[PDB]
Amino acid sequence: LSQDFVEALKAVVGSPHVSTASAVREQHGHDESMHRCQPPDAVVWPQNVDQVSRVASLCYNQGVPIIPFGTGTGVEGGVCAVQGGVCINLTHMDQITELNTEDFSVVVEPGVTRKALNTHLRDSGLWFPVDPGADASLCGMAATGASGTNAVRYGTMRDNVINLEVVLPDGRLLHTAGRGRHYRKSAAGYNLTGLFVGSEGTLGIITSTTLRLHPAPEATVAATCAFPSVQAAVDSTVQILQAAVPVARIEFLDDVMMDACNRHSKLNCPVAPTLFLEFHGSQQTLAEQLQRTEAITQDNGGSHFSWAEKRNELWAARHNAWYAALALSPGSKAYSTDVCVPISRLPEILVETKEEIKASKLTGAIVGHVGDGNFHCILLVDPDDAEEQRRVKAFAENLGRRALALGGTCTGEHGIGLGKRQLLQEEVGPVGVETMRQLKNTLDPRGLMNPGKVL
Ligand SMILES: Cc1cc2nc3c(=O)[nH]c(=O)nc-3n(C[C@H](O)[C@H](O)[C@H](O)COP(=O)(O)OP(=O)(O)OC[C@H]3O[C@@H](n4cnc5c(N)ncnc54)[C@H](O)[C@@H]3O)c2cc1C
Ligand SMILES: [Mn+2]
Repeated sequence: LSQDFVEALKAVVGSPHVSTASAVREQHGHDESMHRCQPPDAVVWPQNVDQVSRVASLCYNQGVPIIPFGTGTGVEGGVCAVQGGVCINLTHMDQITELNTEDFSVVVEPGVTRKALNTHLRDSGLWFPVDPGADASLCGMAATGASGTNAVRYGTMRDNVINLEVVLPDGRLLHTAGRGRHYRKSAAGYNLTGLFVGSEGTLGIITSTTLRLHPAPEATVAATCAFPSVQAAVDSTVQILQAAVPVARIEFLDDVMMDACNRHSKLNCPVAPTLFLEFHGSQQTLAEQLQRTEAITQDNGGSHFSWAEKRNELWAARHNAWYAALALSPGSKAYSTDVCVPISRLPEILVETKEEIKASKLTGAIVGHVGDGNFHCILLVDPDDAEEQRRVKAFAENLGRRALALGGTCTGEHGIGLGKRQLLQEEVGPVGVETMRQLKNTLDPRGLMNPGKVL
């Protein structure tokens, strides 16, 4: 990366906001995944959208790759600079604007995390529900198409993103649904917002997201329920969904995951396949939901439900399951699967995944959003054991292909990044791949928008 180019970057954002130091680049060369990569050639912190546009235009016209960087909590290598280039850390743009409580909407810049937003919203009676376990950038969550434990009731990022401000690869500024617009539905033209949700930084740089807010629940009840088997817990889940109980959260942990969370969070749940449950409503609706849900879990051998402060500990332990799993083997890294299947096929593939983890030498914990037909196998890898990393990636791809055989998808929320590009080709086929690539090419003709990811 030439000195003239670095000085041009500094002329846009200011000398303090450009770094070519090795340690700073290495800190921005990875996410929470096991993926490695060479670091970016520079890290740049634009201070406003005009600067984002000018940095993008400078890189694009000079043939320098651009890697958008939020909070670096992704798990598929999205920020790994496989082709070098400029890592654009967007988190100094950290303002909440256009809070429209009467319309249930708000606009956030990339430095705003969900934590920050919901702190800003207490006493409003509103909240933002999509809850990845990590303290992630909300714009990064829009970029990855994130979901979380609340999605079964309150939707994913795709359901809750109403508008996006995007700096396109050559610097142009796009408001996907129109500048300042927010509304419940539209048929006006082609929906551009949905194209950029889940684009992972390969189609442009999200510099603000317009989010749907939700009313806080009247009352909340959380519980855990222990089961004799994985089959029993997942059958209960499928039957709760088929009975149309509007559960707020329904999270599965196998016995391995439960034990790991116990050890990492000082929970003391019985070590067993377990559902973490949460219910929202009035006292009347809560009592109705509880007895219909307890009736189903009892059918499948579930324990009597183990009912402010304790639920916060419950869901904090769940949100930290990724780290609880890593703590089972200190020094290891992790790779998560993320298949999502038609719900009636979820018992088969979870039970099969449990059996396959047992029959293998790998350490795996099972957790996730089974209300969506989605789950994670968190597989531990020794960073220096090349045999084990080979066997983990083979395990992940076999699981992904089993989900595709069942009519499902290889990723419910994490994205493709570096890890699932072959699975994506199988999932959507040659015409799906070419169509996605044609969309990538019209927005990023020179292929400099986070190269090597997704496609
Ligand atoms: C403990 C833990 C729990 C997690 N739980 C969940 C979960 O329940 N659900 C879930 O969906 N994910 C989960 N994640 C994954 C991760 O938090 C999400 O994928 C999150 O959306 C990533 O946001 P980020 O800003 O940290 O991403 P980064 O790692 O910074 O970037 C991710 C990708 O998006 C791109 N990108 C980032 N910001 C922008 C932007 N502003 N514009 C354009 N492209 C951008 C990057 O180029 C990259 O390709 C978890 C991660 C951890 C560590
Ligand atoms: Mn998840």
